[PDB]
Amino acid sequence: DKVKKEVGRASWKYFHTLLARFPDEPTPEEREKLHTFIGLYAELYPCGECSYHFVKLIEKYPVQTSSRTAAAMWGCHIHNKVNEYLKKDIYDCATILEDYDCGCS
Amino acid sequence: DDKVKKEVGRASWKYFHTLLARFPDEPTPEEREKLHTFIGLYAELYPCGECSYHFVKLIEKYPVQTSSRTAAAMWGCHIHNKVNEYLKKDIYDCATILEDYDCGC
Ligand SMILES: Cc1cc2nc3c(=O)[nH]c(=O)nc-3n(C[C@H](O)[C@H](O)[C@H](O)COP(=O)(O)OP(=O)(O)OC[C@H]3O[C@@H](n4cnc5c(N)ncnc54)[C@H](O)[C@@H]3O)c2cc1C
Ligand SMILES: Cc1cc2nc3c(=O)[nH]c(=O)nc-3n(C[C@H](O)[C@H](O)[C@H](O)COP(=O)(O)OP(=O)(O)OC[C@H]3O[C@@H](n4cnc5c(N)ncnc54)[C@H](O)[C@@H]3O)c2cc1C
Repeated sequence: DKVKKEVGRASWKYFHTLLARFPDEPTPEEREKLHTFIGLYAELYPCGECSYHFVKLIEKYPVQTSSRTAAAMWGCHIHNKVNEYLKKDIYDCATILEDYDCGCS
Repeated sequence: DDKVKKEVGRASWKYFHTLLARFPDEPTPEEREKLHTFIGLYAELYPCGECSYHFVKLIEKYPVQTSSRTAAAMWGCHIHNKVNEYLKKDIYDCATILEDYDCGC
C-alpha cells in the first residue's frame, strides 16, 4: 500500500507535466503520438487493478489531443475520476497548466 | 526552476523503473512490441526539450531490451546510468534493480 501510493504519486506528477508540455498547436502526427502513448501508458501501468481500471477509463474518456490546454484539462479530469473512485478529494482543475511547471520553460 | 526539473525527473524515473520491473517474465510478441513502441514515445514526449532529444538518441544507441522484465529492468538501469554519466552523477549499482522497484502490488 505504501509503495503503491508512492508509485502513484510519482506517476501522476510525470503524467500531468507531460501533458502540460504538449504543443498548443500539435501536428497530426504529434496528436497521433499522444493518442498511442496514452493507450500504452494505461496498458503498461505497473499495477494490475490500476491498469484495468485506467484502460476502461480512457475508453470512456479518450485523451483530448487537439491542444496542450485540452490535453492538460483531460488529464486533470481523468485523475479526478480515479480520485472519485478512491473516495479522495476532487482536485480543482482551474489552474492545471500552471500547477505542473516543467522547469524547462 | 531547477528544482522543478529535478522533481519531475525523479518522479519520472520512479515511474519508469517500476513500469519495467512489472513487465512480464515471459512477454508475448505483442507485449514486447508494446513496450518497444512505448519507450520510443516516452522518449519523444518527455517534458524537457534538451532531455527528450538526448534520450531519443540514447534509446537509438541502446535499444530497449524486451525479452523479459529482467532484461527490461536491467536495460532501464543501464540507460538511466548513461544519463547519470552525462550529468556527471554517480553510477547506480544494477544488481538488485527488480527488487529496488517492486510495484508493492
Ligand atoms: C494511471 C494511474 C491509475 C491509478 N489507478 C488506481 C486504482 O485503480 N486503484 C488504487 O488504489 N490506486 C490507483 N492509482 C493510485 C492513486 O491514484 C494514487 O496515486 C495514490 O493512492 C496516492 O494518492 P495521493 O492521495 O497521494 O494523491 P495522488 O492521487 O497520487 O495525487 C498526486 C497529487 O497530485 C495532485 N492531484 C490530485 N488530483 C489531481 C488532478 N485531478 N489533476 C492534477 N493533479 C491532481 C495533488 O497535488 C496530489 O497530492 C493510480 C495511479 C495512476 C498514476
Ligand atoms: C528520460 C529522462 C531523461 C532525462 N534527461 C536529462 C538531461 O538530458 N539533462 C538534464 O539536466 N536532466 C535530465 N533528466 C533529469 C535527471 O535525470 C534527473 O532526474 C535529475 O537531475 C534529478 O537527479 P537526482 O540526482 O535527484 O536522481 P535521479 O537521476 O532523478 O534518480 C532518481 C533516483 O533513482 C535512483 N537511481 C539512480 N540511478 C539509477 C539507475 N541507473 N537505475 C535505477 N535507479 C537509479 C536513485 O535512488 C535516485 O535517487 C532526465 C530524466 C528522465 C526521466
